[PDB]
Order: sequence, then C-alpha cells, then structure tokens
Amino acid sequence: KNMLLGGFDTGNIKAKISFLNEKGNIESFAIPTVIAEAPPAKIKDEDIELLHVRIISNSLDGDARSRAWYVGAYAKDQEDRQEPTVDEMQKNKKLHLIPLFTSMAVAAARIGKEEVSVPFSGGMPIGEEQILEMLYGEHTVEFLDGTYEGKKIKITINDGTMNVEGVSSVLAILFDIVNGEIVEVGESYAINDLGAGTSDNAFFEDGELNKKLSTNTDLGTNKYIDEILKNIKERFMPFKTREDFIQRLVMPEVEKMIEDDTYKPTFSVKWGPVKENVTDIVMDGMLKYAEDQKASLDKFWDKTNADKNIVVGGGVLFGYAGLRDLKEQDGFILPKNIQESAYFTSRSYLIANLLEQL
Ligand SMILES: Nc1ncnc2c1ncn2[C@@H]1O[C@H](COP(=O)(O)OP(=O)(O)NP(=O)(O)O)[C@@H](O)[C@H]1O
Ligand SMILES: [Mg+2]
Repeated sequence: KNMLLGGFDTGNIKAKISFLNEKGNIESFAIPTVIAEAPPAKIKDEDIELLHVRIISNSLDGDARSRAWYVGAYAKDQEDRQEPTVDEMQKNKKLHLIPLFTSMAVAAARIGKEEVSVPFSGGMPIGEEQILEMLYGEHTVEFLDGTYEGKKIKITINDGTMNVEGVSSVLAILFDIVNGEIVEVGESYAINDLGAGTSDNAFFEDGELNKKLSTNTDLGTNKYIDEILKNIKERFMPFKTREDFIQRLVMPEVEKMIEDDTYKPTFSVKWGPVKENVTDIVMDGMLKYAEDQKASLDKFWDKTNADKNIVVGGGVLFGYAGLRDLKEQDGFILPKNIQESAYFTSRSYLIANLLEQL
C-alpha cells in the first residue's frame, strides 16, 4: 500500500499517464509539455486546468533546484513559458521532468495518498539505464493553487523500466484493468502510434524490437488540424488551442460514429453572430489524414513485412472516419476498446507495470 502504479508516455506534445485509482480501474490524463517560472505563491480533468506547483527534486539543477512553476495548460498562456525547441528539420530535462512529476502528484492527490513510491514504467523513442537515473530519488510536489492547493506529495522512485523488449508496449491491445486484471472484449508485428506532432512506427520481431527498421516520423494530426482551422476561419470571412477544437467539436461526433456505423457526423462552428456548417471542411482534413496514414502504414507494412499491423494513438480517433476501414482489412489491428486508443501506450506501460509487481 501507499504506492502509485502508472504507465508514463511522454513526448513533445503531452505527458500522458495511465494509473490505477482507488477502485482499481485505469484512469488517464495528459499534461501539456509546457512550463513557466512562477512566483513562490498564489496570485473531467478539472484538477490540471490550473497547475501552480513547488517542486523539490535533485533531478533538477541550477535555479530549477526548488522553485515554483506553472505546469501544463496554465503555463501555455504565460509570456515566458518554455516549450520543446525544434529546429527547421539534456538540459531541457526540466521541460520533461516537471510535467512528469506533476502528473504523478495529481494522480497521488486524486487517490488521496500523500506519500507514494512510483515504480517507473515508461518508454523511450529510438541508453535505458542512464535515462532512468535522472528519475530515481525523492521528489516533492506542493500545489500552490487550484484543486489541491496546500497539498504536499512525496514521490519516491526506486525502480524503473522503459519496456524496450517483448510484448510490453502492446499489452493494451489484449488486456484491460477493471479492479484488475482482465481480457479485452502474431509473432511478427508493427506498432503504429499515431500522435499529434509525430507518428511512431515500431516493428517487433521474434520477441525483440527491430531497432533498425523501427522508425519515427512527424506524420501527426496537428498539421491537418491547423489546415482545417485555417479553412474554417476563412469560411466565416473560435478555438483557443487544438485540444479545444478536438474536445469541443471533434470528440463528441467521432464518438457517435464509433457506436453507430451509419451515423453521419455534423460539424458546426459558432463564431460571433455567425454560425457555419463546416462538416465538409472538417471531414476533408480527416480523410486527407486517413489516406496519408493509410499510405504510410502500407509501405511500413511492406518494408517490415510484419504478419500484423497494430494502429493506435489519438490519430485513430481523429481520422476514424477513414481509418475504421482498417477493421475490415486482415493484417491490420485496431484496439477493440477503440475509445482508449489515445492512451494505448501509457495503458500498455501500466499493464506491464502491474505484472512487474507480481
Ligand atoms: N476521441 C478523439 N476524437 C478525435 N481526435 C482525438 C480523440 N482523442 C484524441 N484525439 C486527437 O488525436 C491526436 C493524437 O493524440 P495523441 O496520440 O494523444 O497525441 P500525443 O501522443 O500526445 N502527441 P505525440 O507525442 O506526437 O504522440 C490529437 O490531435 C488528439 O487531439
Ligand atoms: Mg504518443
């Protein structure tokens, strides 16, 4: 007892976490990979809307040693916010450690523990031992504002794993944890995690990650979303972030499609004294993404000649209108519980971790 069990999926867009709550079920949320220096004191995923935390950890250095930060959403608005630098083609570790520890704390607060040991179960994209040791030790997160203002969580990380080999990265395709731990309603396979800014094409052969053909591209949903937004704003002549566009406009419709294959989606936008039907605009970007992904998956299938191709990630949902065709194709596997496709990897890392504890 007094332990937090989770799977951790980090990137340049979000830090994703899937953990076990008090009633033994999987709970998931994502903290945007954004931070900003904050004053020593105050001025459905409610608790991460406003994150102002003091973080004391030895994995942090210099001025970041034990000061305060705006983390995630509440950081994206700040002037001097920090985000992953990326050129026209570490010592930025706080940019990844801080949203990481912050997620561990939020989950800890959610389940009413104030001291938690967190066996680390995560992943790296194309050493393992060295990266883990920027995580070991004791980390304290105090909330200075928001839902858990005044709370102080002690995170202890003694043991970890990056789930490099074997079926660990995949486990969420076959299993689910409902008070633990139950089956969902080949020997050569690809895993395609379809994300916001990137697309991860990994290939597993004979129990081992094929560390030469396992690639990684920037085929993300974001560029397609930006296109759609540009075409909507022009239709008028609305949304604050992309996640706002996805959550408010896209998610409710993608969902009725899931539970009814006959349902036609409608996308309308209210901006000012005008309301427009932009169903045609949205669906265009969706199928464009779908076909571009269909093409990308095809050639990676041919390049690896995998026996089966698993497609996961939120891109399965954003491009669902087109990507649901992969259900009818032998050689492709979509998650049965497809509404959890976005957190497939973190959910997989969580399942790998629960097994590690046994
Ligand atoms: N239910 C949904 N319906 C439609 N789009 C969704 C849904 N869930 C997630 N998305 C979108 O799918 C895209 C991919 O999400 P996700 O895989 O979680 O990105 P990410 O992993 O955080 N970024 P990356 O590091 O590149 O993988 C994003 O644009 C999400 O907003
Ligand atoms: Mg991802």
